[PDB]
Amino acid sequence: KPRDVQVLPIATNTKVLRARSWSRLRFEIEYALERGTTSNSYVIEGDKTAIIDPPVESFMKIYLEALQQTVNLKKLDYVILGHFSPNRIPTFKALLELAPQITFVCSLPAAGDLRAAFPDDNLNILPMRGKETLDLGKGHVLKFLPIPSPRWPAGLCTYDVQTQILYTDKIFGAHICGDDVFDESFKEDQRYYFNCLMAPHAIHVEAALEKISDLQVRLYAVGHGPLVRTSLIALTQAYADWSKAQKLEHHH
Ligand SMILES: [Cl-]
Repeated sequence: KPRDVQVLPIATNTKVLRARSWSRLRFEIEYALERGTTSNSYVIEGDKTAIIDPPVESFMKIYLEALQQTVNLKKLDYVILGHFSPNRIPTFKALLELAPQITFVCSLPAAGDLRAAFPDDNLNILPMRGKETLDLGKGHVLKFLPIPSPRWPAGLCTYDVQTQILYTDKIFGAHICGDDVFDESFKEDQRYYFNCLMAPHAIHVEAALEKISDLQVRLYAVGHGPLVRTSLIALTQAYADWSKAQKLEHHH
């Protein structure tokens, strides 16, 4: 099948765009189960509009086409980044051209990287250190929880108090492409994902879990795979169990 974008309302004023691929994006171990992947981006429309996590260059064209069909790019206020990677730069560059008014919202360690990627541009950047919130209006107050780790110094979770959705980007996902938007049995895929991408940073995973533990969450709006709804509590417990196990191995 060809790559496409799946768009669906998920909450009040909230939609997901899942850019889908039935084959690996890279020749790397995280795709080695050969089940494809999705890259998930989100749109919250309050008084102000924010997008969360625009995908890599590979999905850029179909992403922007779908986004243009969903929102008026001249009405776009914020682009929130769950982390920073150079393979997203071309997507940011296209967004900037189409919506020159946008403000980038990121964890502090990403701010420098952004400005360097657009050196002869004057970027609007709003770094979030964890104290300040961002009000989109209509109740959509965003809380920011930086989860810096050696792998993702600018790792950031975002929580919408109105919908109780936590945007977790790399945390809690799975590399699997299917028709189902929401999470059942891709437990194997979530576990493999943890082992590929989370396990080497187990003490930081634990720190992240502690940070989010006081939140009332109805959905993990993850960066890859099905959105974690009903399996949220069980997956969170699994991440905790898998993390303490890894710590045993790490020591030897
Ligand atoms: Cl990062």
